[PDB]
Amino acid sequence: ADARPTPAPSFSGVTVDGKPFSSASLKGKAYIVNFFATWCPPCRSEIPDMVQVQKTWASRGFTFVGIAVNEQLPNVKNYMKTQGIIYPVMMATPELIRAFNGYIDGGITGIPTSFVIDASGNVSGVIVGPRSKADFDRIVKMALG
Repeated sequence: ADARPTPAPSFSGVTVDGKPFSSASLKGKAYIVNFFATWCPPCRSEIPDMVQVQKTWASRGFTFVGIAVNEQLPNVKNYMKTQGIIYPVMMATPELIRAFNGYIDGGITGIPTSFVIDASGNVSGVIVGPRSKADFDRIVKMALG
């Protein structure tokens, strides 16, 4: 029997707040890539918990990365300001969507949909249901090893 890893994709770009982002920066780090929209109520419920979890783990080898789908730049930039989003967030591009589409049957068709990449660099799981603050905290602990 074999353990087939699922290497995370490479991706990069410019964030909504005008900063550089490269997945190269994430070598050896666990991270969760969150496809979201700020108008979507389950996203509005979960992103503040994500921001709190980011604060706990930012210097402990983990980060969220947000990719905003079905969105507009001024709306996402203002949500970042109002909610104090402190992890990288990019507007979706077709390339960013196709980078992750392959990990879920049907592709990404609901939001929020998030992908858990462990500190090994493998995609370990897909989140397509709500998660509590405490659930994200435990997921990060597990993903880090």
